[PDB]
Amino acid sequence: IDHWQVDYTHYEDKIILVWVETNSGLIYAERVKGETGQEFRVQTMKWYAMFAPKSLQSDNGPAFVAESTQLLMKYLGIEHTTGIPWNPQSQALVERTHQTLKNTLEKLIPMFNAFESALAGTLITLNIKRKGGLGTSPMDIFIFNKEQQRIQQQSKSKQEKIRFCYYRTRKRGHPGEWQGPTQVLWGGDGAIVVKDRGTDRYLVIANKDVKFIPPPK
Amino acid sequence: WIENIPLAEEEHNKWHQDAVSLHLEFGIPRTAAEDIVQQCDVCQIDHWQVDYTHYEDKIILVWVETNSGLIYAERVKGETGQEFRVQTMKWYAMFAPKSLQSDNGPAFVAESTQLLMKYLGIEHTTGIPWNPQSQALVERTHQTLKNTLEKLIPMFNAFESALAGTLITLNIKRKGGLGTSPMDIFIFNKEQQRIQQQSKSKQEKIRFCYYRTRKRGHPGEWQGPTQVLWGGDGAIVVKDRGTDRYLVIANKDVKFI
Amino acid sequence: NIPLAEEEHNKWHQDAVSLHLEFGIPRTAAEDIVQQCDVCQENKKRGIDHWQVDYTHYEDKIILVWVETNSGLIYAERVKGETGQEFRVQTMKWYAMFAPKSLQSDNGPAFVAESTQLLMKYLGIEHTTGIPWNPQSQALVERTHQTLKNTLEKLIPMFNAFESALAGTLITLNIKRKGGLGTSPMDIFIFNKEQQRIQQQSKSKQEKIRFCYYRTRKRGHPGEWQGPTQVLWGGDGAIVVKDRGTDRYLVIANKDVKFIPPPKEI
Amino acid sequence: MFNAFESALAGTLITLNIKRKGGLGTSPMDIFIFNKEQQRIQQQSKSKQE
Amino acid sequence: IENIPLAEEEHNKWHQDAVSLHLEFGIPRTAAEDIVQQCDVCQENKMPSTLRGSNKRGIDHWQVDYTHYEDKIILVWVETNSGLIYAERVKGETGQEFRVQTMKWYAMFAPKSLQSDNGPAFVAESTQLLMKYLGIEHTTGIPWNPQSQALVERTHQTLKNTLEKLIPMFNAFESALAGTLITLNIKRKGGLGTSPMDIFIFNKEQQRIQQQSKSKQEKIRFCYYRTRKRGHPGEWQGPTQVLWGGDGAIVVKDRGTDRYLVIANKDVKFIPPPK
Amino acid sequence: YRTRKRGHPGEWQGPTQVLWGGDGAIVVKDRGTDRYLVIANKDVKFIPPP
Amino acid sequence: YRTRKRGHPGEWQGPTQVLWGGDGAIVVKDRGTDRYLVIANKDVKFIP
DNA sequence: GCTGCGAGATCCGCTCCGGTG
DNA sequence: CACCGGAGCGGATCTCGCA
DNA sequence: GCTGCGAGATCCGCTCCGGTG
DNA sequence: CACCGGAGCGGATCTCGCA
Repeated sequence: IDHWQVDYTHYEDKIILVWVETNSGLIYAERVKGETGQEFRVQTMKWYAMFAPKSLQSDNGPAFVAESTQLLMKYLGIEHTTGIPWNPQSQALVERTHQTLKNTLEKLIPMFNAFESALAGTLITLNIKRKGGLGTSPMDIFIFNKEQQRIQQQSKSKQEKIRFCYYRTRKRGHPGEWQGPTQVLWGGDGAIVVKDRGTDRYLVIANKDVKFIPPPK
Repeated sequence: WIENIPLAEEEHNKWHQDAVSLHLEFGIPRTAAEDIVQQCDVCQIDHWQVDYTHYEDKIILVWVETNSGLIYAERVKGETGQEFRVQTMKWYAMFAPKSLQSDNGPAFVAESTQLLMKYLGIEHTTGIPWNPQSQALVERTHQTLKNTLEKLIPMFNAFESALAGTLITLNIKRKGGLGTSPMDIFIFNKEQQRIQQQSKSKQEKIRFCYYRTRKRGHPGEWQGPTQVLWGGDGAIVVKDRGTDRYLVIANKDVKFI
Repeated sequence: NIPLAEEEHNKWHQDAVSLHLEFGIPRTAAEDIVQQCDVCQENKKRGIDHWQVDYTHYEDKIILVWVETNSGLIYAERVKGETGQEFRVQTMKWYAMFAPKSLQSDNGPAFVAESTQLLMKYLGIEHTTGIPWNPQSQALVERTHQTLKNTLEKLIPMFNAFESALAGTLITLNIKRKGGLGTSPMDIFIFNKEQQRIQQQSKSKQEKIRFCYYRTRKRGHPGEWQGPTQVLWGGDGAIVVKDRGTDRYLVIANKDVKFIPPPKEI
Repeated sequence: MFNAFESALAGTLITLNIKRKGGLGTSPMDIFIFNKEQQRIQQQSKSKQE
Repeated sequence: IENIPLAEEEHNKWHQDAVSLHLEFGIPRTAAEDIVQQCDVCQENKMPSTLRGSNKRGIDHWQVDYTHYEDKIILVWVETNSGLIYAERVKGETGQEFRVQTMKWYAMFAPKSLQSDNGPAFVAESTQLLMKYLGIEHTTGIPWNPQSQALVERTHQTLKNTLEKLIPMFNAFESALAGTLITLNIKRKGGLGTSPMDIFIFNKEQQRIQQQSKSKQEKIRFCYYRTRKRGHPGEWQGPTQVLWGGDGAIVVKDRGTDRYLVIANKDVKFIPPPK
Repeated sequence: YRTRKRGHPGEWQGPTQVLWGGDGAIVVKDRGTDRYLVIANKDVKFIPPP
Repeated sequence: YRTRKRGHPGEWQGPTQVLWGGDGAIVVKDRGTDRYLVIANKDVKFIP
């Protein structure tokens, strides 16, 4: 949630700053006069007015790696990662979004006078008009995700009781030594969710490999 | 410290509250407070109970709460059914009770009164009070209210004013233990019940969401829908229907619906 | 958390209630920070609880109407006449079942009454008599009277007693009236009261502080005692205090300090 | 504080939609998200309801 | 208790101690002491009699100071735990000479931390970098407080006395200083008649880290703990390892306090090991 | 080792065998009171067993 | 591989051989100063 | 055939009273 | 009913710095 | 985030050995 | 045979003066 990728693109000699959300696919775009760091900072101010982002991804563009831009965006309070496009997970979505937005601009620039109006209409079509599954638009999905990330859920999680348990790792059917104990993140059927103490990664383990620790009596 | 000692003397003369109560209210030593009390020869869930009483040829309707010990009193001309209906409508409007205890008095056994409580949605119980815990508190409040009315009648012009001040003293300033007045316990109970109401209401959601797995950094196709059972930091827990075991998927790879 | 809240305030300039609700700092501390900050004071004083009194006449019945500014909680009761003693009884019942912090009222005879003001000081709550000037208060109180009149006219026929009808209208306006995320005036009144009380509990219990005079040694000659300041971190043998002149953390041997109780004048 | 008047008005919009709020911290943007959330669930069946 | 305002007025006028006022007007002495605390003149003129302490610390935590004997600069190095000392004369207190002496010192022994006063050689940035270069913590004591280095001051006094007693027996002042080092390192023995050098050697043998590293194979058990107030305990707060098990008590660490703590075996329940 | 006594670190108090060694603190047996206490490493003076 | 400064990750570096493998991290040689460096697995992109 | 002592401040030992199991 | 601090009372104990 | 201690000298408490009634 | 110092052993306690 709130993970975004930034990639510069040119359409009809007009720079379009595209913001893509990896999970819900929600898209925002706007005509950009130039790739300058100050203009990108202004666009990020407007986009932070629009939304409530938590994470951001981009390539090694000079405007993105500018020290002033980094300072301003950490003043906003967001983590930054930059590098050569390497992850197909988000790269395929980014490429599909770029192709679809170019096609929709090509479709909608004749009917609309201003290019800004045309790109706004394309954003409308991609975010609200386009639907998937039971008819859920990317903007609907993003709104629901934003609603689901509010405090009173982790408040209930804090209210809930937690238990202790052992765990072992099986390799080729050979059980390992019992490790832990660690917190049971959430109890299930046949298996539970825990975290490895060494690699600090969420792990699921079968209940047969779980030694539930009795609570105090 | 010393700036509050004569002041505390003064409101003790006004109101005759408890030594430890004024101790915690004003930061004044409890030994001094108990010397003040001894020197003062004047002094020396939403469950409710009612017992009529007589004082100076004036019937006073008294509400006694079981857990917090909160009380409410008001002068009533008589024990008539319609009069008690008026005071009990005011009572229900101005508080938020859940259950009520009452004896077999005619104003309580009255069919129209019982219909009024049922219309307002409160549970009305009529019968002889048998619980020693309830009876001891009831008699303590009765004796204390009569004593405090005897204390406060000379200063106050109005008899209703005397009852109002007595209620102030008994429910606002009179505190015990950690200095939590019965009004404070009542407020705490009300806020807690609101807390449980909202917490359970957000509890019955149990929503559903999509998910996908990661292989060597390559994307996996979206899977689901599956119930949203638990959500941690950076990832949530989802059910793999194929293998009948749970998965942990990062937030960026979970489509909530 | 308090210094970071002060930084957030001097950066963004939100309200004291805000700074409280995010950073968890005491409401009194947040209000003190707001007062100290010149930006919030140059352009725009009511605490958690502030009350306004405007009498109304509905169906030729005098009703004492109480309205609160911030949360908006209200209270009403029919009064036989406009006599100062009757308003004194009604106000003392109001104080019996409420815990006000400050009060504002018009130029009514009861509000101006010398005995009423003496009783108000007897209770020990701030009071102002004059024409209300705050646009927030004016709009809220006018809306409250209009809504109360509508509710009375809407609800009186179904209830036998006029006092019962007033009681039902109070129900509808206090507990049944609800908006936003499920916020009612009485809910938020209970809520702000509970933060207030937990703040006094924390301030009274958790903090154990000492103040001290200090001095500096130059060429072996003890200096003149200055301050006093607050012992920020107490330790065996030496203490850590802030010098007001330099605003710097300093370490002084215990042989050059005198221990003082914090409250001093306060 | 801000370099551009556009940035100033953007910040005012941010703080009025988020930072200024009331009650339990109910800002206008939060309650707009809330009533949109209520509207969408019934709008899903509004296709049949219409 | 009603005469407290008059007692405060008398205190403001005359400013006598709380004991006399308590014995005179029959007021609890706590109230009178609080009156003295909240007053001004007595607060300004009271004296801070405190005991403080010394930084004995652990093994290999030393401090040093210079010596002014016969208009000759001498460096004396003092141990705190065992009690060993060592000394050598140097022409001056320059930073480079101090660095050379410290390097010889660290060649001879294996220290861990060093304490010193505000002397320019000790405070020099190059000396601090060199101390960091050898991975040794250097802390500077508060200025104009010789009681911090009272250990080296006491050793200074003893060494000056021994020089007075031994100087005419040798040709060289350096030889006499070495003889005094022998006197105070091998001959000066008390209690069990064991030399500070022997104490230092035994400390090094115990501090040998191979045994400490290999002791990890011992069985480790977990348990809870609670705090007792007026005989009334609290909840069983937090699972922690049994660091050691003794007769009637164990050793546990509280993550809340981040320090070691002891609980009697009565308030301890043993967690069975995996089986 | 030394205890708090009247105030601050006190005078050295008797010989007693160390029970176990940790990082920054050890455990000793109090002869006077017959209770186990925790003492920081700043106030301990290790001695050979005889 | 990339290094983290005050919690901020740096630009990716390489390609370089994997020197010594551990638990949750890898050891790599710095091409500039010619020294081995330890990098967490989250800051390393394995080249297949 | 002469000569260190006492205000001042915390801590503690303690004893009736208290909560406390 | 036994038990431990709580508060009050009383005594025990520390450095310091005066000439 | 920091910090008075120990050589030296008599006296005494004491425990087996002594004189001692 | 009990009793008290006698002598030896061990510990308790005092000022001082170093920087």
